[PDB]
This record gives sequence, C-alpha cells and structure tokens, in this order.
Amino acid sequence: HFVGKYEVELKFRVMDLTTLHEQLVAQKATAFTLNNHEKDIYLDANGQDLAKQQISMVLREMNPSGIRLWIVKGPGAERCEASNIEDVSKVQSMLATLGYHPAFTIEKQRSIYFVGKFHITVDHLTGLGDFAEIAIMTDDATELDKLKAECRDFANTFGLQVDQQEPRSYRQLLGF
Amino acid sequence: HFVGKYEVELKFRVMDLTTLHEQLVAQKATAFTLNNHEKDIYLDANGQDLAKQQISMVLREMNPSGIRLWIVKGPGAERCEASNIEDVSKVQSMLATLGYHPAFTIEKQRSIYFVGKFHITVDHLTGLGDFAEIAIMTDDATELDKLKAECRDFANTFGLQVDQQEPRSYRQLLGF
Ligand SMILES: Nc1ncnc2c1ncn2[C@@H]1O[C@H](COP(=O)(O)CP(=O)(O)OP(=O)(O)O)[C@@H](O)[C@H]1O
Ligand SMILES: Nc1ncnc2c1ncn2[C@@H]1O[C@H](COP(=O)(O)CP(=O)(O)OP(=O)(O)O)[C@@H](O)[C@H]1O
Ligand SMILES: [Mn+2]
Ligand SMILES: [Mn+2]
Repeated sequence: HFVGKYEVELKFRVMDLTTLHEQLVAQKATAFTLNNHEKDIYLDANGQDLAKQQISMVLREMNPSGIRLWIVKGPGAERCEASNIEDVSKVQSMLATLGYHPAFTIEKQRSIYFVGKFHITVDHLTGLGDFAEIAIMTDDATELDKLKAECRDFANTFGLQVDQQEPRSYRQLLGF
Repeated sequence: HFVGKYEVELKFRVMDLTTLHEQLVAQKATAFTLNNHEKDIYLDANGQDLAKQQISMVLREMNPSGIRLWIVKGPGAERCEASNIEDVSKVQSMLATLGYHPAFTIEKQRSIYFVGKFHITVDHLTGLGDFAEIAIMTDDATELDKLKAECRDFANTFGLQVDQQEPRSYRQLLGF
C-alpha cells in the first residue's frame, strides 16, 4: 500500500471524530494500523543543510505495531520515500557519521485506514488537536495532477471541507 | 556475527587457493555465503565530500543469498557500520535526494566463512586476482591492536603470509 516516490496528500483539521468515524464505517474502510504512538526524530546537518533545500529526514518508530522507518521527504511536498529499517540506532549512528544529527522530535497518535487506493490517516497531536490526511501513492510525476484533485474529489465525498484544510506540515505547525 | 562499529581487517593476495580451502575444512569453518556475486555501488556527493573525510559509502547486493546492505566505512581506519536493507534501488533514491550519487561500481565473487570469532572472506575480482580478508568486528576501541594481531596469526594458519598482505582497498586497486 506504500509504493511510489510521491505521496499526493490533502490534510485537514478534524472538527468531529464521530462523523469522521461514521464515514470510515460507511465506506468500509480497512484498518491498517490503529492508535499507534509514532515518534519521529528529525535529523539535519549542523547548518540545517537539508531544511535549506526543503528536505526533512526522519527516523520513525511506531508502537505497538513495531514498524521502524527511515523517511526522506522533499524537496517539495509530494516527494517522499521511506525504507523499513531493522535497527533505528544503527541507522542513526550511520547518518551521524555522514553529518546528520537529531534536530527535534515530533510525537503523535496515528491510525491509518484504506478505502480503495486512498489512505486516510487520522492523527492527534498534543497541542494541536485532530487531523486527517487523504493520500495516494504514485511513482509517476507525470500523473500528479489528477491525484490531488482526486484526493479533493474523495475528500469532497468524505466530508472533509476546504475551510478545514491545513497546508502546513507538522514541523511547520510546531515551529521546527 | 556482524556486531560493532569497528572492524579489524587484513586483506591478503591468495597465491594458493587449494591450501586455503583445505584449511577451511580442517578448521571446521562454517560457510555463511558461498560463491555469491557481489555488486557494490559506491556513492559520494558531487564534490567527493565523503572521500575527503576517508569515508566510503556502499550499497551492496549479493546473489543468490539475496543479502542487501548499506555500508558506511570510516572516517579513517577500522570504523565500519552496516545495515540490512530490503531494496537497494529505494535506498539509492533516498541517498540521491540527500546529494549522494553513484561514483563507480565494483563487482566480485565472494564466499564468507566463520571460524569462531573470525570472519574469512575469499574473493575473486576479474582484472585482479584472488584475495582473502580476515576480520573481527567489535564495539571496543581498547582491543584493536590485539585483535589485528590475532587476525594475522589466524591468517598465517591458512597459508596467508605477512608478505602477501595487501593494504590497498579494491577501490584503490581499480583506480577509483
Ligand atoms: N508502514 C509503512 N511502510 C512503508 N512506508 C510507509 C509506511 N507508513 C508510511 N510510509 C511512507 O512514509 C511516508 C511518511 O510521511 P508522513 O507520515 O506523511 C509525514 P507526517 O508525520 O504526516 O508529517 P507532515 O504533515 O509534517 O509532513 C508516507 O507518505 C508513506 O509513503
Ligand atoms: N550480512 C551482514 N550483516 C551486517 N553487516 C555485514 C554483513 N556482511 C558484511 N557486513 C559488514 O560490512 C563490511 C563490508 O565491508 P567490505 O566487504 O570489507 C568492502 P570490500 O568490498 O571488501 O572492499 P575493501 O577493499 O574496501 O575492504 C564487512 O566487512 C562486514 O563487517
Ligand atoms: Mn503527512
Ligand atoms: Mn574488505
């Protein structure tokens, strides 16, 4: 379900979890992972070299699913690739050797559902509240156009409205 | 078997493969991989940033074992860390995003054996000949001299003499 170099996404603040969950129930959404605590360590060079290029690099641990990912996001906000990793500390030390060191951490509760080709990701962050992201994976930049708007069609059928859209990343929201 | 941020290693030209193999049987070596094709893609930044720090970074595929490794050697002597990865192409693209691109590729045939704490590799490189590496990984910097001396003793035991020692790396031997 996670194949491709691009994650076409639309993110929204969620005003009621009840109606969101009813729609998930309505549309026969498949649960992939539910209520995982996700801890994301963001790494950068000592002069913020990656952020100066619109790139984020993260080591993510998700519990209790046990999933560990190395993620490189950017440049831009569709480009995203990740790799499952066995050992977060081994990868972190290897990256430190290359000059990347922890810069900050973002924690969240996350659930991920599927409806056909769409991912619906439901997040809760301590300060900030509830969010949902509609996303579609692709490997072909030559098809990015259709997908977004389609995340918009799906989001339109889903009760996630423009007035609630949130274009900022979590690092942007948190001042990192 | 492959635990540590330090790797003590001695590489030898092999003048007599028959003696080496006969000693592998006599010493009850266990084969970890036999006659694998190993393709190593060396990666660096456009300005050779890693080489300038005596760091090498490799994505290795070994067939038919199916082992895939991301390896960061250095900076300088005796430092090496590796992680298993599921997909070379995927990590390669991730590293390309960070600015590291294929600089050159080395191919070889390699068998890897264990005798107690020691690793013995038997390599053949088409333009160059037959080599064997004797190696021990550790996290402890205080024993590196002892371990290297143990490797040299161990090697003599396979008919690999002090005078067949090869301090140059394959990348150096191949003009990279
Ligand atoms: N279990 C899994 N296996 C493989 N890849 C996965 C995965 N779970 C997620 N991914 C991939 O890794 C990417 C991670 O990106 P996101 O989770 O969207 C960052 P985020 O925390 O939402 O922050 P942002 O809004 O601040 O950018 C996903 O787009 C997806 O492609
Ligand atoms: N299956 C595995 N799991 C984890 N680590 C491994 C592994 N196989 C090998 N490694 C580690 O990664 C290192 C890779 O380095 P080498 O294979 O020595 C590069 P090389 O091709 O020999 O050229 P060189 O001449 O520069 O040494 C190994 O020495 C080993 O310590
Ligand atoms: Mn996201
Ligand atoms: Mn070697």
